[PDB]
Amino acid sequence: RESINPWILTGFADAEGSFLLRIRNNNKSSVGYSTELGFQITLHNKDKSILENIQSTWKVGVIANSGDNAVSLKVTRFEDLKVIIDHFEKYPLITQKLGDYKLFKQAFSVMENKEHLKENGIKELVRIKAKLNWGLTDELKKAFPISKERSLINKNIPNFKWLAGFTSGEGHFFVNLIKSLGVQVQLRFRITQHIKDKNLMNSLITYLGCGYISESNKSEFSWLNFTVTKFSDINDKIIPVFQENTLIGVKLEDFEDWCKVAKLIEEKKHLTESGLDEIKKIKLNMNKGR
DNA sequence: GGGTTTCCACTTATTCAAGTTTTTAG
DNA sequence: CCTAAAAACTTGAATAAGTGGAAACC
Ligand SMILES: [Ca+2]
Ligand SMILES: [Ca+2]
Repeated sequence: RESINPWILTGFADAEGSFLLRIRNNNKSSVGYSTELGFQITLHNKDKSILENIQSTWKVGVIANSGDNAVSLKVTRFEDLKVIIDHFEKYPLITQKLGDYKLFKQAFSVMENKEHLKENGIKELVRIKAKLNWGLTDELKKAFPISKERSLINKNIPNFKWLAGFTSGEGHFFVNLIKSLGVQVQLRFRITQHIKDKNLMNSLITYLGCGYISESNKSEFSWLNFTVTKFSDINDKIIPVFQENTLIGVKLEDFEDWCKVAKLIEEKKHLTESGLDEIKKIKLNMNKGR
C-alpha cells in the first residue's frame, strides 16, 4: 500500500496510542529489575488493517492478537524506538499524551546509555514511571518509597490531517431518528475525550467554526463531548474537512454512509416516506449495526 | 554461556463511542 | 402546525494501559 500520512499517524496516536515502560521484578537481573520500553496501539480485529499500514510505514513493530476480539501493534525493540522518536519529534502529539511521550524520551535516554543495568538507572526509571500513564504499581511503590513535576500540555490543533487521525480514533458519525410523519432525521458528529483535555476540546468550536461542548460523568469519571447538530454546519463545515482529509479504518465506511444520508437531507428527500426508508436502511448497516 | 532483550498469550479498568430521551428554538 | 436544533442523559465495550511467561539472542 501507501505510506500513512505522517500527521494522520500522530492524530491516530493521540487518540489510540500508548507509551509503555515495564519495570519488572527479576531474580536474574544484575539490579533485580528488567525493563521494557515501547509504544503500542490496540484495536478491534476490525481495524487490523490500520496496524498493518502503520507497521509498513514505520518498518517497525510487531502485530499480535490481544484477547479474542482485539489486535495490537507493539514496538519495544530498542533500536526500533529510534523510528518512533524520529516521527514524534517531527510530528508532535497534541493531547496530554505528549507528556507521556516526553517521559518516554527520558527513559529511552537512560536505556541508550545502558544505565538501567545499574542501581541508579532503575531509580531514574522509577522516578519517570511515577509520572507516566497510571504511575507506579503498589508492589513497586512500596519497593521505592520518588520525584515528579509533570507539566500540563496545552497545544492547538496543528492541521486538518491531524484532525482526521484523531477523528478516525475518537470521531463518531450518527444518524439520530427522533420520534414525535413523526420521525425527524438529524445528523450528529461527536468527538469524546476525557476532561483532562478541556482546552483541546474547546478549541474544536473555534477551529471547526461550529459545535458545542458539554460534560457528562458516571460516578467519579467525567468526560466531554464535542457535538455538531446544525445540518448546514455538518454539510458545509464538517463533511468537507474529511472529504479533503480521508479517514482511516472502518469508520471511513461509517462516514461515507453518513454522507449518503447527508445528501438526502440536502435534497429534502428525508421528508418523504421513500427517502426516510432509505435513511432507515442506511442507519441499520452502520456503527454497531455494521 | 546467561543476563538481557524481544516476543507472544493474556487481562483489566474506564474512556470512550454509541445510543436514548425530552425540551427548546424558529 | 412543522422541522431544526439543542439539551440531557445512559451504557457496555473498544480501547488504552498493563501483566505473565519464556524462547533465546548477543
Ligand atoms: Ca483516546
Ligand atoms: Ca477508536
